[PDB]
Amino acid sequence: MSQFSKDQVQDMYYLSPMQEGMLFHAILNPGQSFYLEQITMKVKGSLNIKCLEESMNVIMDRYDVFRTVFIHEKVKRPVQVVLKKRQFHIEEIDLTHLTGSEQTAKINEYKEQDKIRGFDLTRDIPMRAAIFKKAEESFEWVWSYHHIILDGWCFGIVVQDLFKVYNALREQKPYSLPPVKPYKDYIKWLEKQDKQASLRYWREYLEGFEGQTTFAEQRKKQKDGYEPKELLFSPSEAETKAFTELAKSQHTTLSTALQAVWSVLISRYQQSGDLAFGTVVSGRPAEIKGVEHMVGLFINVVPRRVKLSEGITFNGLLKRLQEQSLQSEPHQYVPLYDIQSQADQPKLIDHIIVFENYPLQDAKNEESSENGFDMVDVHVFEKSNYDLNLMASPGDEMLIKLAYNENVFDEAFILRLKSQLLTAIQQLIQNPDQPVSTINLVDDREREFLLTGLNPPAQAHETKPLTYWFKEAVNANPDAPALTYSGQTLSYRELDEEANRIARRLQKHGAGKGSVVALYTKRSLELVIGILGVLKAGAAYLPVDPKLPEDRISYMLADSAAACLLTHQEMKEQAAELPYTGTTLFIDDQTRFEEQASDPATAIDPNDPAYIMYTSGTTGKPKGNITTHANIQGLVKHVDYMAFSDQDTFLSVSNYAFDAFTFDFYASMLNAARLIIADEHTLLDTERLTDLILQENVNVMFATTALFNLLTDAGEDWMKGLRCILFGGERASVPHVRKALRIMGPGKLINCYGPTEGTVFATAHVVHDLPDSISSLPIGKPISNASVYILNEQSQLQPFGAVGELCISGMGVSKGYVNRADLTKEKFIENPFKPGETLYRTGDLARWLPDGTIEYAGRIDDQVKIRGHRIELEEIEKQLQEYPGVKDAVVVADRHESGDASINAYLVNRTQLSAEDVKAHLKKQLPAYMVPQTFTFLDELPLTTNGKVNKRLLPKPDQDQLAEEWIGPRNEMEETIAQIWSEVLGRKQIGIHDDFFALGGHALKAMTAASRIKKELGIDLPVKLLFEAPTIAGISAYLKNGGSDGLQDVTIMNQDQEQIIFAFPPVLGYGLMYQNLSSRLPSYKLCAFDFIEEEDRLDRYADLIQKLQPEGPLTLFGYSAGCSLAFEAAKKLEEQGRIVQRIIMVDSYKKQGVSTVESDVEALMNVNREAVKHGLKQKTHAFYSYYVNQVKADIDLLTSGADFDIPEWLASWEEATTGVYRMKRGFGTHAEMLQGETLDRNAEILLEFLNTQTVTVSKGEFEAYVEQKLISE
Ligand SMILES: CC(C)C[C@H](N)C(=O)O
Repeated sequence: MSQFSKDQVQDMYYLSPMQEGMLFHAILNPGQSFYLEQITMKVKGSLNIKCLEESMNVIMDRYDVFRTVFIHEKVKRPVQVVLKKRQFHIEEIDLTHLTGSEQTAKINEYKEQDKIRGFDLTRDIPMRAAIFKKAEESFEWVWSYHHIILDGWCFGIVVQDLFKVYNALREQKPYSLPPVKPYKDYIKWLEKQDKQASLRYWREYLEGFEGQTTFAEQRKKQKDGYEPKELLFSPSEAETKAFTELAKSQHTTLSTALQAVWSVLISRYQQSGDLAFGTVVSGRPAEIKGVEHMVGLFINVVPRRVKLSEGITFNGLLKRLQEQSLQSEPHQYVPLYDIQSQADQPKLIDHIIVFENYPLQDAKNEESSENGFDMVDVHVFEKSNYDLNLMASPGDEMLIKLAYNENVFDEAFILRLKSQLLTAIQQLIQNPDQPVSTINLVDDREREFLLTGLNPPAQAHETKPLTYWFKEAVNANPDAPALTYSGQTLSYRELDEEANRIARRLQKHGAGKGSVVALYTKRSLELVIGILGVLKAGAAYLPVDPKLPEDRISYMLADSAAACLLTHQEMKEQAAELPYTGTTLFIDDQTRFEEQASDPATAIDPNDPAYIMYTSGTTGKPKGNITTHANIQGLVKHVDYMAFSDQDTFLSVSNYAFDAFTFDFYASMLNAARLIIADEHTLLDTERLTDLILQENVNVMFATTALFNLLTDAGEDWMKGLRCILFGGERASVPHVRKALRIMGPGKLINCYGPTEGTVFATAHVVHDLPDSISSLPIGKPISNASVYILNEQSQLQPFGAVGELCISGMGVSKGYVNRADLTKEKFIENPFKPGETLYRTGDLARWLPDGTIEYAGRIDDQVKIRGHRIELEEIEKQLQEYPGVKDAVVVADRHESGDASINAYLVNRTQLSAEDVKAHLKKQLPAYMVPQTFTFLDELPLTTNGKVNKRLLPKPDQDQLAEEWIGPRNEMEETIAQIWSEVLGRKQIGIHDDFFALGGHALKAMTAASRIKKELGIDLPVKLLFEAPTIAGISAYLKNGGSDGLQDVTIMNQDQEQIIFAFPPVLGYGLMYQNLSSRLPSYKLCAFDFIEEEDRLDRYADLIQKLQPEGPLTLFGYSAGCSLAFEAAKKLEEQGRIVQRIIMVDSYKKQGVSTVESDVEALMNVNREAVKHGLKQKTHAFYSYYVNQVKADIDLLTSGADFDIPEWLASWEEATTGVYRMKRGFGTHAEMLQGETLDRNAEILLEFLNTQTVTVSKGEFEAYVEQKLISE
């Protein structure tokens, strides 16, 4: 039964590793046309097919690979066997009698048979060709070959030779082709190499790589499936020349150039200079002297890792890349999945870059003069393997293609990427010696959009001291209440006078301009009078928090140069033992009334200091920021983030040492509102706060985020009378904001973000929507006098949507840090996009959302990438702080001699919680990659001087904590699937977290194991995808989250309505079909199931609908075989106790008995001709089979429009129900009922049933329903 004899054998040899993998893929996963290439060539002209066949047979002799077949069945290592002679035939077909469309349809038909047919590498010639005659000089030509013996590059050499021969033979002319070095020579080379050394090289290359999701923030996560989509573009002719000429003067490939510019582009999307992507390489090693003319498999996809060192330029980068290209050459035979199997990274590479050496498309279509025919078109079949592919081929102006999965990426994004690539190509090559980090990558349209389009408008209005704005508010209505504390209220008049008095006494004692005045007040009326007096005297105030330690005050005193100190009397221990030999004056003091209650005429410059408050940033001692009159005008005047008025009553709950208070005081007092100052003991006390709010009729308030959440958890009454609630300081807690929103309504909650150095907040998000699918609350849009720029480290504008350092400019930017020119120069810079202005570098990370609001991404100094996931280390810290009974906790990240980082948690507690207590909590609270790897317990954390944060050197964690609990199969599933692993790897005692390749696994077994689940004791799953899923847990994850029937698998349509219907599948077995029916079901939400092939499929639906709808009247559906399924379903419902309102059968009847299996599954698929097509036979085979071999629910049948004679083994449902068996006649025969215009007539009727409409309700039943739906809230 062997198809060949020993005589036929000319030679034999072993397979390249790549080949070897392709072969096994084939054996185990045939039909999936992974390695089938198919090139269609549109040929216009005269074609001697006979001569072309003969010419193909010459090529057949010329190249061993075409006479090669493979042996694998019973043999330790597979073998390639070259045969002496194989005769090639071109299937010739005439379609001249058909229409254009008909010809096209037939050819598309041949192609699809061809794609599923594949090759049998045991026997077939691994290439075939069909030629279709469309008209007299019009042909379409379909070549097909298996990748196991050729790559695209080779293919062209073959076609070139085919045509020299072709042209020679048809003119009866001699010819000569050069000697061809056999593919066997590459195998010999390959056999001289050390596979483990090559593996080592890659492992070292990728050592310490922290992984990458390219364009992570732009990716859509919605349902799977590839939606192929394409964007063709090219630079200018000039741009292409300078590009091309630069690659040469630097002596590198066009390919390497392209990858250099790409690296810089993704550099700006990944927040990183350690970068990776796939590249296709020639696989043709220098050391085989004529390697460049051999024909067979060489090309390979391999990873490129690029490290953009500080200051690296383009030419530096080119050098870098060309250099490692060489180093890699001897190792390109290693299959990518072996490169990954030892790597650390699942998502190692994400996307790939191709510069097709010389495309089959562009190269082949040249001079019909010699060939006698024109190849008008060429078209290769491309298998969408990555979600984004950059591909380029040379030309006068270079042809670039971004080929992508639009289920993942928006065309809008691929469009921006295009223009950023084009800008990249220009700027990089124009400026090939500048640090790459310095190059600009945004076009003018985008640059304008980002700077101008995303920021507020330019405003005229400008500038006037606070004293002036205050005079405005006072003159408005002197009798209006201005200030209140503990009952005692003051009018704008009274407050003004008490402040003029204080402004004069100050001015007398030599405060004036250029000095700082130290406030030392507990919250009181005086506090506020102090502030005004200081401003009115032309000075700057320094709030001193009475609760601070003596020595932190003494620092602030000296540093600020505070010439004077202004106090209280309940603070009469301003003596205490501070000390302070400066002048100190009380506004307790009754001697104040001696001076005038008119103000002085204190000429003030807006840009002069208004105040100083210190913050902790400069790890060590705290730093004073200088805030300005004009600064403060920016926050409160000419701003359209809502408007405050004479009619508002503010409550200040913010300590006057923090610039939240500057909002409290200035937003009220400069809009003529009432300011209520909460007493010290009310600040963090939600009951007092709620009462003060209630008794004072407060309508506006700023709370820290912690207080806001605190209040929100305590009660609702406090918020019910508020018209506006600002909060900020930490990341908004969405659950809490969602709670506030529902009580308060939209336009009320405002989330505010800002460093001190930007004066309180630079952006604000007024909450209106709160989408159920909401990760983090935006920090919104800049306030009217501020600007925001998302920049890289070198002040380059990031792509719209990329993460970068949030920088601020506009009126709010402070005059910098007291006595510290070094720090000011570091954080504060000249605004590159606006002469005259200053830019503050916040240290925070952010991106613009598509809506122009801003999403906060954490601190630069608090980031860690794990498994391609940017992790914010403060988000895990806060989860530890909240865990009942915790006290302190910090999290460091470190890597060893590699770059391969991990996260250690540290906790002080006592002896309350054991080590794993904390781990159990985070397990489900936080995602897996954010869970710390150790949990060292301390009495306390080290500090270093003024250190809320700690002396980083905590102890290197104890390694017992690396040893964790072995967890063997949890269920009967994993046991049997751990059985095959055990069998395959030949190793006992495997836990569900053990690595397959770490256990001795490799290429074949990874497949061979995924095969044993694929039938032979199993149930089928992706083969080359245990490299994907190396842990049994990860594969239980793949097949429970994305396996069969669950949250994703059984189709849903019409989501944001309500009224559920529960469909059942037709004979073919898939709910995807009623998708086309869902449209004509406008109000009803659909559950389109699949067919479950198991005998106890009964209980699976019993579990499914119980989840999807727990109680009430149930409505089932069934078309075709889905009927007797849906009946054998409601019986169980009401057997297990669940009321079914009604069922709607559609042209299918009762099983009153029983009556070939595959041929009629094929014959009925022949009246119905991978994701939807792969498992289509073996499921339809079983459901069609299941078919051939009472309930309380009302049944409604919609019958065919065609007449019908009933079998004895079929019958009406009349008997099969106790209730109303109503029924109607539809339009269309059994097939066409649920497709086309016939479906749309059958729809209206399906209402009539579901409609019913009359459905007479009782008054008690109606009222109750109403009050029921209401209480829901
Ligand atoms: C976010 C900013 C408004 C800062 C403010 N001082 C706060 O407590 O949140």
